[PDB]
Amino acid sequence: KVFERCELARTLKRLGMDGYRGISLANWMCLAKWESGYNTRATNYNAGDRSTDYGVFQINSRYWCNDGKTPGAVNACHLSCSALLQDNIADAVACAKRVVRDPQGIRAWVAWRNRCQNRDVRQYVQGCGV
Ligand code: NA
Repeated sequence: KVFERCELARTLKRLGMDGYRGISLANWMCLAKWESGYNTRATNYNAGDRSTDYGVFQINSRYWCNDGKTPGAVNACHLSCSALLQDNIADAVACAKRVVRDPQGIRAWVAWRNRCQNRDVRQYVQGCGV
């Protein structure tokens, strides 16, 4: 499913992402935007290390979900990577919450540093009523 901007914003709020571990909703929106373009079925194979990024937040199979084909991988979210490709983003959110409970927080995603950190991210949630 390709979410509309404000549709996703309101969905994330309902799922308790606003301010989760100090991360504002606009930051999560900035992250989803750059990681997948708000697309839940987005996948990206990293030929360099044999891992794959899954879903709206592009969560990596090496540590977060299990896809069976990633060498020496772990499954911290305790989910099949397929759960991160559903239209219902509940599981992806629960896993994103797990990721940020690690010390790096939102910084775990390199894209967030590149496109969101120290930027005016208000644009991602404006007019959405959140
Ligand atoms: Na994993």
